[PDB]
Amino acid sequence: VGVSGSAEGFAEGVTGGGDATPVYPDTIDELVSYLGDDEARVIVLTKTFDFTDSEGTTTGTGCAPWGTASACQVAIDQDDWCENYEPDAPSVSVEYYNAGVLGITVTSNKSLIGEGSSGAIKGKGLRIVSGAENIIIQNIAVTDINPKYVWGGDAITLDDCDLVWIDHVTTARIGRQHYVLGTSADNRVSLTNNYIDGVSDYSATCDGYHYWGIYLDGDADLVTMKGNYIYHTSGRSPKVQDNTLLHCVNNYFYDISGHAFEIGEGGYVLAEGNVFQNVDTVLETYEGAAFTVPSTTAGEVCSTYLGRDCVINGFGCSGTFSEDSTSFLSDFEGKNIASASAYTSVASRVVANAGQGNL
Repeated sequence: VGVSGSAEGFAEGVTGGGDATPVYPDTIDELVSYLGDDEARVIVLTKTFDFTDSEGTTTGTGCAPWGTASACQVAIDQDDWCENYEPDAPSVSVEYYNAGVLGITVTSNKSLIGEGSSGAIKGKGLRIVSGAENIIIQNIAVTDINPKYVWGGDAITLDDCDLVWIDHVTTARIGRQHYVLGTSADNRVSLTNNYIDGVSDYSATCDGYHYWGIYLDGDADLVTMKGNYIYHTSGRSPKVQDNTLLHCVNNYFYDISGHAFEIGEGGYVLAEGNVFQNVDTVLETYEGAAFTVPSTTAGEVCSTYLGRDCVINGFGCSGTFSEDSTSFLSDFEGKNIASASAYTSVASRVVANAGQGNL
């Protein structure tokens, strides 16, 4: 048992803990120790490690900027957020678990893989920060992190790192972001075959659709998103900006009541071979640059930089998405480009291979 397959895209070459002898944590204490260790580790999760109440509960005053209905989620007044973002929002009492607020620190040369459909962390997410590099997280589930509270916790956090490969991971019922990319450079990252479950009891849109999906706000990021299953979200799917070059290929965006893409200044996106099914608005904000392969002929321009043609996207009951900025394509020269299949096989392939347990 060990890491199955290999990273495709920008993070091609990750080895994680390498061939170090696998360790099997019995307690949450052991898991935390191994992840923040100094040695190259290959940690195998054979069960659910529940952190929910491991750090107690905090009672305080937050705010409800999205309504006071029970289907809506509220915000913990972190960093005076309510005061300088929603000064008009009604104050509300909040009670949340401390464990979710901050994730488990992951250090360099680590390989965290789950076994079958058993490996899972509940109530606390992961946090790859402080320059950690060469990390592989595969076949695990990170769920239930203060669902009702924005600022109650993020599932996967990458802030100042390099060579990170997250594959076959399932995230669900998270208070805020499922994936947050730094603020500092995260460099080479490959998100593949992940299942983002947006079905939640509390949502910022008060309708059961998770709004805080993926947030790419890295300072110098090269992110590859392939074979991912983005499901039931209402926004930030994904939100790209800062200085991020996103290669969005062969992903399945399904049932998005709201919007998917939010491209800001400094965000560059190459969307090819994706399938958008029941996505009301595919592109909301567009201040950066994107090439969505408007047609097959248009896909031929990729040849010079990617070494091959780009593949068109498929649309079913979805809004349009057609942008053709090619100026940034030169940035792909000398990088590891993930291959692309036709969109006709994406839907079927993703739902069968995306997420934990489908490895």
